[PDB]
Amino acid sequence: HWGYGKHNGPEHWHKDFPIAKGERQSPVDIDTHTAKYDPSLKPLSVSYDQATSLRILNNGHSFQVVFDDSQDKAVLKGGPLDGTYRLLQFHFHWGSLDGQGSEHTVDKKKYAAELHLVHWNTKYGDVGKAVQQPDGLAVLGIFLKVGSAKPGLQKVVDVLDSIKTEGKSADFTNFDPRGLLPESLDYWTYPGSLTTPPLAECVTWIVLKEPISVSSEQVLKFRKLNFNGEGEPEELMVDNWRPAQPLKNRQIKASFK
Ligand SMILES: [N]S(=O)(=O)[C][C][C][C+2]1234B567B89%10B%11%12%13B85%14B%1158B%12%11%15B%139%12B%1061B%12%112[C+]5%153B%14874
Ligand SMILES: [Zn+2]
Repeated sequence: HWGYGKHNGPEHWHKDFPIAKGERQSPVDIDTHTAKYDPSLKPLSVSYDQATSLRILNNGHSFQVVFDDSQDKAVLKGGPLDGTYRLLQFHFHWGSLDGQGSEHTVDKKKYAAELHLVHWNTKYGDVGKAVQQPDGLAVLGIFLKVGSAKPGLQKVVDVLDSIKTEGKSADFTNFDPRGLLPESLDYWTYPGSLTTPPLAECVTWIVLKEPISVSSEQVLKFRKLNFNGEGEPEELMVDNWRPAQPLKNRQIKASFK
């Protein structure tokens, strides 16, 4: 039932998923002046050399690129994390225009889009078990601004015409997610949740300070995706972002001064 529209969007989700009003919901606004530099935080370790992408999929909340998570091939460690987190998939959230689309905001600034690389804690064995734990998932969030093209995104862009409508997938092997990362691994971190149903409070968020630049042509191709299935009335897949939620009793920590 849930989506991003007037009658099924974020303001409705709490009816099916009451944790939507919980104590550690995501996304949030990152107030840069309030976030505290924490010298005890470690550099983030992103080890994607052996990543094995499998498929690209439209699921009617985004498109995702899925990875083989049956071994420690593409793992996130260090930073605020204890233990090892396997990359399952990445996906994006984006807007109808360049002034909105991100889920996290920075001093209330919205970016054109936000990339999420979703990882789960190997100590829970599978992602379904991991979502039931407060330290089950680590999501690496990366902001997208519009300017110069991101060459490492183009392979993704070019297959989106083949997964237009909900239910469509394609082979998407040999994709290297290192090509989506900014130079700096400077980050903010806080305890939060999935930003889609089931909104489980299972995520350590790691949001990079440095955005990547993508071209207008690249983001335009995101906006040609459809929320609907083939044969149903066409609804452009745009504005698939949850707004910032109350910070409540949480501290956002910065890895950098
Ligand atoms: N925007 S987000 O918080 O990264 C949630 C992405 C969708 C998920 B949630 B957890 B399991 B549940 B299933 B898998 B895992 B995360 B990916 C899909 B959905
Ligand atoms: Zn997401």
